Amino acid sequence: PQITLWKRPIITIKIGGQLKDVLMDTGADDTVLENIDLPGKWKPKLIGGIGGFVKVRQYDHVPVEVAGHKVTTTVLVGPTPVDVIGRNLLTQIGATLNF
Amino acid sequence: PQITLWKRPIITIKIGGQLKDVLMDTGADDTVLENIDLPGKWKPKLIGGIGGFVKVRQYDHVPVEVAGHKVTTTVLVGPTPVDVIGRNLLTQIGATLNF
Ligand SMILES: CC(C)CN(C[C@@H](O)[C@H](Cc1ccccc1)NC(=O)O[C@H]1CCOC1)S(=O)(=O)c1ccc(N)cc1
Repeated sequence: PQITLWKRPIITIKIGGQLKDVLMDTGADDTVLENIDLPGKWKPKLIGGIGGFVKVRQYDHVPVEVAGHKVTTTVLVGPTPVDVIGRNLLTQIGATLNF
Repeated sequence: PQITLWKRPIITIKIGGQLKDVLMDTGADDTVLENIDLPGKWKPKLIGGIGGFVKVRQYDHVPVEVAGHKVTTTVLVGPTPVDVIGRNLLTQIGATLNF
């Protein structure tokens, strides 16, 4: 699809078997959600946001389905006001910003 | 133009007689810039992100030029570590996401 930006660009994806509404965020290097149930171990990651740097959990090789594509990707879990999918995943689905 | 997202989409904008490099950010509701002195009255606003709330000044009808288009736009000014243009300005220049 070609999405205009008058509204927030929210899509529904599947992650670790659960449907989650996520904001498509070109200004985010990474994909981060608050308090989703993902199995297995993780490693600490420090990410920078507008308010400073925040520690999150990093989960690798997570199966996700986005706009019809089934991929595995890195997913961060931590105290974000918005669940976002960032360029790491947007690149996996071939997304572009056009103007 | 069509921009893939493997790189951060950084464009220059002219504003307040200066040239600034800004991230084209579909995740930001509104443009926010750190180091800039804009003239006239403004209203205080809080914006929410990773790392909590950030206090900004909202300036309205600011002349800017971006991607070759001159418009007036809302600009938030406050201590972001990364300057971004948000959906308010991306819509003024007809930017879309495509996947
Ligand atoms: C939905 C969110 C997170 C909104 N922000 C936009 C995001 O694009 C934000 C842009 C940014 C990049 C680098 C450092 C600082 C900020 N990236 C971000 O946090 O990336 C993290 C999360 C995962 O990857 C890394 S915002 O900056 O809080 C914001 C909020 C309101 C306005 N009007 C403008 C900006």
